[PDB]
Amino acid sequence: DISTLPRVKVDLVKPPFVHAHDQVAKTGPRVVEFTMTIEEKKLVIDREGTEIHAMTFNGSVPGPLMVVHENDYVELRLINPDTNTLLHNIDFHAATGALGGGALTQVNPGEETTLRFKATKPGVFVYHCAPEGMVPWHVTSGMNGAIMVLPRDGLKDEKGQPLTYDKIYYVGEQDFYVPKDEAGNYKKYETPGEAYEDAVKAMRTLTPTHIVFNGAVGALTGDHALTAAVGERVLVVHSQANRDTRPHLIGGHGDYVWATGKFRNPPDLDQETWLIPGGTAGAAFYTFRQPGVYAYVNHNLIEAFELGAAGHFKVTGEWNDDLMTSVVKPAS
Amino acid sequence: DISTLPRVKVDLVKPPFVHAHDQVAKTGPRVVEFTMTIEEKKLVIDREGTEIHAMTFNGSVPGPLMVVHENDYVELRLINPDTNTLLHNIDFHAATGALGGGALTQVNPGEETTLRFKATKPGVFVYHCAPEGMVPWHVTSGMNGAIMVLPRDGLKDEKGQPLTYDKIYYVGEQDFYVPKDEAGNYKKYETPGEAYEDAVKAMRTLTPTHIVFNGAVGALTGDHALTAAVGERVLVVHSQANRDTRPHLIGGHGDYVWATGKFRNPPDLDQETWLIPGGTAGAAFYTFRQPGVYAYVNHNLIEAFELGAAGHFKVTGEWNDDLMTSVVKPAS
Amino acid sequence: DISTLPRVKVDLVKPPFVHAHDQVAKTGPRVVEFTMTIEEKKLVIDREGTEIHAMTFNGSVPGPLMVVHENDYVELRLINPDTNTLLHNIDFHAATGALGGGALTQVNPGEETTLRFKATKPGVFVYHCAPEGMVPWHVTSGMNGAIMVLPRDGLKDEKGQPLTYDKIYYVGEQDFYVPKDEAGNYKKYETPGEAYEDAVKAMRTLTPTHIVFNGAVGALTGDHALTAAVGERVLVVHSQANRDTRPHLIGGHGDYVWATGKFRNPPDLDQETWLIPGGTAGAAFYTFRQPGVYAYVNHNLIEAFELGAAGHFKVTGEWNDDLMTSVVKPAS
Ligand SMILES: O=N[O-]
Ligand SMILES: O=N[O-]
Ligand SMILES: O=N[O-]
Ligand SMILES: O=N[O-]
Ligand SMILES: O=N[O-]
Ligand SMILES: O=N[O-]
Ligand SMILES: O=N[O-]
Ligand SMILES: O=N[O-]
Ligand SMILES: O=N[O-]
Ligand SMILES: O=N[O-]
Ligand SMILES: O=N[O-]
Ligand SMILES: O=N[O-]
Ligand SMILES: O=N[O-]
Ligand SMILES: O=N[O-]
Ligand SMILES: O=N[O-]
Ligand SMILES: O=N[O-]
Ligand SMILES: O=N[O-]
Ligand SMILES: O=N[O-]
Ligand SMILES: [Cu+2]
Ligand SMILES: [Cu+2]
Ligand SMILES: [Cu+2]
Ligand SMILES: [Cu+2]
Ligand SMILES: [Cu+2]
Ligand SMILES: [Cu+2]
Repeated sequence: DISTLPRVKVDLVKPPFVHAHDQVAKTGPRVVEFTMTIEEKKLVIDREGTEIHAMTFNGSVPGPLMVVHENDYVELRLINPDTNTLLHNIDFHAATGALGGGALTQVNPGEETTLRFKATKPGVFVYHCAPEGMVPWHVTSGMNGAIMVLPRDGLKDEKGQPLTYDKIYYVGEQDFYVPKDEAGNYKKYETPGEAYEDAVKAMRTLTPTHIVFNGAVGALTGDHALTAAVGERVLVVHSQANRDTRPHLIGGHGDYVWATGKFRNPPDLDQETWLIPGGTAGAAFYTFRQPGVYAYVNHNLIEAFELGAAGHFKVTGEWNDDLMTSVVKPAS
Repeated sequence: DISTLPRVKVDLVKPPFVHAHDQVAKTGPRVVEFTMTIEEKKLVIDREGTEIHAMTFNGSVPGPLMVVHENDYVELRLINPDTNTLLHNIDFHAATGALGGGALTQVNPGEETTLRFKATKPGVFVYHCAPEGMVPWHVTSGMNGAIMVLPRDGLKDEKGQPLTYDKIYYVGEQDFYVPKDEAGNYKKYETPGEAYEDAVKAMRTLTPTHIVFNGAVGALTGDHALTAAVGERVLVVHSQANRDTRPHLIGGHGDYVWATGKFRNPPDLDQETWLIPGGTAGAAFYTFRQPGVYAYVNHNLIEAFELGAAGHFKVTGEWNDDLMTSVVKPAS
Repeated sequence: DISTLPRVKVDLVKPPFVHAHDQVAKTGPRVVEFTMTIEEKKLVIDREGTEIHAMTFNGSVPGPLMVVHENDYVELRLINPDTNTLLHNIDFHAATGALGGGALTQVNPGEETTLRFKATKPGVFVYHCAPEGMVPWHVTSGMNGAIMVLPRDGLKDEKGQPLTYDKIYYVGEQDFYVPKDEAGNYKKYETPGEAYEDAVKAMRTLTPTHIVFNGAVGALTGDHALTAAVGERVLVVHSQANRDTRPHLIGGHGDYVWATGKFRNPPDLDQETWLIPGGTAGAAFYTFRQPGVYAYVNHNLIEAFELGAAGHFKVTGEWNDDLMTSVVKPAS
């Protein structure tokens, strides 16, 4: 009887940060309430000033990470304001039935809807927009995110012992297909609808023009680098709603990795690089052992360093010479 | 002594259906006899009427699924009628030696051959044509299928308890590379041999023009949608002989998945999407919990919705509001 | 106290062969000393005489396989002679900190450096060059290899019983992006630096022109085919520093496979084909059961047979008719 369950309202935060939550459930099953507003907006995606008409959940690419526990109910109020121009909906890979909620959430500009589903399977899962006839266009314009459904007793290692993270980040990786004129210059459009047939043609090449973390080349660098300290346990959730990726922490490892993101399976240990298939979210747990700058990349290094799929961690603490040292510094 | 073993003759059926078989072996080891006839035929692959010269086992793309048990012998009579124009053969990834049988099965038009091999490893496996010097051309013209070698005691879950399916379907996914003229229009040819050098050039782009299930855009829709009922346990075998794919059931999950298709390994649990590498068959087990239409796709959504890699399930039964419900239907 | 540990100097050998080592460690932890010299050289990569300016560790593509045990220290002397023109460095995915050693190993022509790191995680791992601003160019010009860190008690199967190999080979798979003029002819350059902007443009297509094993189309064929005997246990280490691959032994299997190469995980059993993600090394163990020629390929068969990613094994011994036999040889 759902009306007897506690309700809790969560305010979402912008990626790569994640809203507050408990790893081990401190209550019984709850109805967890979320609100997202759809925003179509112009986004500058690279250093050259290339602009696209992005389609977003809550103003960001990716959409925010939602966190619940196994056998909670998720109740999402989805708002499509009349300042938008397109029909949108939402499909949760975490959910069972009705195209993951897609069939029940079709909202025209000026409409809203509220969907409830039971989170029956633990793991990280993609969510994305999926309107009839225009699915890849919405998804590859940025309209995707992820949801984490934790086991009620938190994460476990391959021997079933508790794994507790100190920090959690969400990296959403996005393949964009910006249309090009004859010479290879990127085209510009006044509205999302103008771009449609050119977008379809660009998509059919299967060759992205940009592949980015958190919505732009360089978004997770500088003042926006991810941070940690030596000794901290970090969980990095990574999603790709459309195309395969192969994350790698340069200078580190994935100590425990759920590459296809489903926590009832034992983690893979000591990964250098792992494959997250398009349409999947994965999670990797690492304990930092050395300070300094780390690069977190898609390890197709062209996709990383030429197309944009690279971010940074900045890690503070003590250097350990037993793990690595320069014996003879570069010299003639 | 093989002559003392029972022989059983199996008549194959057209994909996505599968010939009758027992999950748990009701006899000792047998010699299982199959016959396939090679057919080169014109195939219309999309809604626009694009035609290719397909190269098929038994008239279909994919070729039919063959089902045996571990330590059966498979005896295949392979016929290449004199109405064909090309040399063909067959390579079974299930088999050991002689290029998977490829070295022993080279048949010119007007010839036949009979190969026997022992099915020593349990799993789903690709089979495909592989003639010297023209391997990818035959395979990417449709000349591939799969064989399932069941354990003698049937399938097991991650804890070694029996898993029994009520229905089984075979989805063969095919990447086609249709040659294009200068402006991007698909070319037509009178015979398979005319297309050869143009086919090689189209293949070398590594960019398929079409990616389809069961031989055509829309083949597993409408009257040809896959069917099931709420509560039924369905095994979906999926093969890709040349290129990676990432299957996803829209509105469902892979409850138990052997993504690389080999049943001595424990299944992965609760998959949203899984990667089947090119040259592999995989299998996913799901119990339907909600009625309605489901889409089964390659979750590179461009490959799905623009290039053709999407089919439907139509599921009958009772709707469960505890799993999902519309709380507030789309409204102003 | 590292100064009290034994030191052992290893001389590396050319791929696909591997330097001598013990599977089960016969000593306590050691400092293992290696020397590599960087060589920029012209390489002919295909039958047509296409030449590139390759960037190599120790004169080969891939660089040599280094073999140590878990909790050894690796001390690498890296030499960049003044006959080279570029700055190089080395990143070990096996190592922890400083971009895998990349931040500490930047050597101009005429310089050398010595790096030490502790091999804390068992597995096969990529190493590659990674200079600031030119990472994918160096890697896709051939500047990558692998290192194997064995458990001190050798390899184990899925039940923890010893697995011992009789022979070990290293297959390095390389994606090249040779720039093309307007008509599609490959361009030639006097020096590595001349090619830079054309190389970047060719890389951004994400479409390799060649994909090769051991540095050239046909390199592992003929007199350079890999060899084994019926009954031998062979470990094949395979690396791809930039792009996914899907190895397959034509006529065989992967009996035990670590597709992402990390030995604390149980192996996958009975694989037909497995996916090694770009930026990863994997390892597959097979016992040969039949004599003859086998082809070892990337099972995107276009990449294999058109772009170059195919090699051969030649296996001697006795034919077993119980596993496979021609019942009726091809006839009218
Ligand atoms: O700014 N609207 O796409
Ligand atoms: O946009 N309706 O709340
Ligand atoms: O789905 N493309 O990796
Ligand atoms: O092809 N996926 O990077
Ligand atoms: O080790 N980074 O490519
Ligand atoms: O899907 N389990 O990582
Ligand atoms: O119809 N023969 O390709
Ligand atoms: O085609 N010979 O039976
Ligand atoms: O092999 N291409 O996914
Ligand atoms: O690249 N395979 O979809
Ligand atoms: O959830 N289907 O893309
Ligand atoms: O290959 N086992 O899914
Ligand atoms: O031969 N030097 O690139
Ligand atoms: O190149 N210095 O030894
Ligand atoms: O990273 N390309 O398979
Ligand atoms: O896309 N990797 O072959
Ligand atoms: O079975 N070789 O493609
Ligand atoms: O990464 N273990 O194969
Ligand atoms: Cu949308
Ligand atoms: Cu989806
Ligand atoms: Cu054929
Ligand atoms: Cu094959
Ligand atoms: Cu270099
Ligand atoms: Cu790397």
